[PDB]
Amino acid sequence: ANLEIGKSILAAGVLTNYHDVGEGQPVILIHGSGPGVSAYANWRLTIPALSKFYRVIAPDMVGFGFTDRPENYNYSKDSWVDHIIGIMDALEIEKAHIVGNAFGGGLAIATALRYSERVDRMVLMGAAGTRFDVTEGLNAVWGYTPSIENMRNLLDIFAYDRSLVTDELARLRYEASIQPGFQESFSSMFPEPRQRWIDALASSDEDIKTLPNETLIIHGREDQVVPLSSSLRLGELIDRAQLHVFGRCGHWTQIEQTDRFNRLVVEFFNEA
Amino acid sequence: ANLEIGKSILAAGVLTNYHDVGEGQPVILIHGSGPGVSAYANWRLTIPALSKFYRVIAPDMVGFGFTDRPENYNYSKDSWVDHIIGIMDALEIEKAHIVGNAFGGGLAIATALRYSERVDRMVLMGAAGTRFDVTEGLNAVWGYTPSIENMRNLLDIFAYDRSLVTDELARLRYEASIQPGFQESFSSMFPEPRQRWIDALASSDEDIKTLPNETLIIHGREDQVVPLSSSLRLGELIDRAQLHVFGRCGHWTQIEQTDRFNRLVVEFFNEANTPK
Repeated sequence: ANLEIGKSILAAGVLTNYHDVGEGQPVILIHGSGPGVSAYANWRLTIPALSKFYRVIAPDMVGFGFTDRPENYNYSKDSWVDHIIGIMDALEIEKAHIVGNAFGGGLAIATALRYSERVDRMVLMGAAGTRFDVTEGLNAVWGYTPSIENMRNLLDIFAYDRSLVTDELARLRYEASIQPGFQESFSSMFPEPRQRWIDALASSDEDIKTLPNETLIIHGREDQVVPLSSSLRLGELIDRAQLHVFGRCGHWTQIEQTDRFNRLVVEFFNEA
Repeated sequence: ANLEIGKSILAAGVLTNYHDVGEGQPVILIHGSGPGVSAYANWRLTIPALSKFYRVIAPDMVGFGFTDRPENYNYSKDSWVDHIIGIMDALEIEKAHIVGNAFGGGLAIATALRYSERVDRMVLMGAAGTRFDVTEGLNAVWGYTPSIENMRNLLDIFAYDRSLVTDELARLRYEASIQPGFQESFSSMFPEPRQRWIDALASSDEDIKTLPNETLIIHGREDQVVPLSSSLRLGELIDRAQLHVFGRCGHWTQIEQTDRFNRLVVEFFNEANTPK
């Protein structure tokens, strides 16, 4: 809410809220797509680890954080990728590493396919970008409805160690879900039948086998939203890829496994 | 030869050739089971990264390196686990992290099951321990016959990037396989019908599900000897485990992805460090 709000810049036509920390090689973080989500809520623990050696760019995708929600915006993969390229052009960033969490991972893969010249290394965490049967969990996430109780439960789905889902955490995230116009745009994106959306965010197997990017796929064994089976698949499709699965870990690999995650990612990028 | 030959000690009643470098928390490196294999040959590129923070123990399992090959020894999973334990008792090592390579990962799992109080953290690299249909590769390896050509192909099977398999290496490991008594004992361990050995070396799904050890499972996607599918099973069975898979990499993960491999393994054992 407070620190979830960073800088403002006109990207690809929309006023975008984002974070720009660190200097050097650019690294873009794309948050997932849950109610109340934001660049900062998804990456406040990761950013510090990377800004010690990189310039971390963590924006709020069109209609998600505190980024404007255009009066008649048509949300789609292409739109979101146009937004990502918008932000990169506004900041005059030619090539950058991309870290995508689920919804963000799908976008990352989509972006690496359509704008190869702007993407270097990729980090896909419980990423989207490949078809998989909608899970009860994902359905819960996209089907969210404002309510401290619904949020808490929702958060339970993401974590493996429910112990991390504290009342305070539940309240705070809930508050964000009911920010001015947040639920509005959110409940308008992945309505009732959902398999469609996952398929719309995915990239064909053929295409993906094209990706020449050095890639790190991270997934929690017990991920309840995005099935492990989905990353194992990307581990097959992508050529220059590494696959790392955490045990006793939910979807938010970067939270439940902050240390291991930041260590793997930072080292992964240091290779370049 | 030469460098592969190190210290000598009596463990479980058998002269064992082994390497002991570094100091502090102990880590035991258990080699694979290819012809000519030795602890040093398998870990010479891993020892340097480890020796800076741990006491590295790299022994030659009975009948594999320059360790004595008894005149009637009955090579079996239990007999080997007992050798490991023997090695540990000899060096007066109570508990230790273990890194197993295939055949070694199998022995590592067995050890952690039979001597839970002697094993801390594990690193199973393209490890055995679960059943899996024998592969043309594992077959080509256990069915090896002395010959520079034969070795070159054996190595091509182990590697993703054949550019690593140079004539020199093939010639050196060939000479390693034809050391007095080496081939004689190798060829008498995994005869024609081999599915047996994989099964005997493995551990029940039940038992594996029991292991409480923090575990790091590593494997090469293009592994031609032990199928990636095996590690995935281990990743399902072992509770406190991580699974790391390298793309564009053969069986010897520690050789084709050295730096990547050494970092995960050193960093992994570091997580078990408590202050003062």
